[PDB]
Amino acid sequence: RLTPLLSGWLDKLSPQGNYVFQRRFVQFNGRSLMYFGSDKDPFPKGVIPLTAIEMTRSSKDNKFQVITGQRVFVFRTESEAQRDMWCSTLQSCLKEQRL
Repeated sequence: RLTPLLSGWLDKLSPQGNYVFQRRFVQFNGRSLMYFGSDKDPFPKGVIPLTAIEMTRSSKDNKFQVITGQRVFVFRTESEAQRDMWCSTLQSCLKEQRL
């Protein structure tokens, strides 16, 4: 039962703002990816359950993409190694779910 904990401030692409990056507090506990407007907020602005994620992949310029059946969620980190850590953690959880 993979239960990592990653949390930190990431930039998240907002399509509702005509595709501009907005600061979010993000947390992945192995069951779901939650993003909050602030780490002080009780409730997240959005939640992606692991069961909804079909793929997570890296992209240019320190981005990773969480891809579901109908949607993509694009996050940007401060460094490449940080992006790798989020992407490979998500990939590992998805590999466990898949197997």
